[PDB]
Amino acid sequence: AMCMPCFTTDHQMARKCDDCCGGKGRGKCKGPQCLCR
Repeated sequence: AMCMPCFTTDHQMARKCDDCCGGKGRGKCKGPQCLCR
């Protein structure tokens, strides 16, 4: 499912999740999974 992991230890996890998912607002960190909308 996940584009990539979300690690809380990575303070830029939301930026990285958006990058994975194509840009601003496109990725959500849901616990340990980055999910694209």
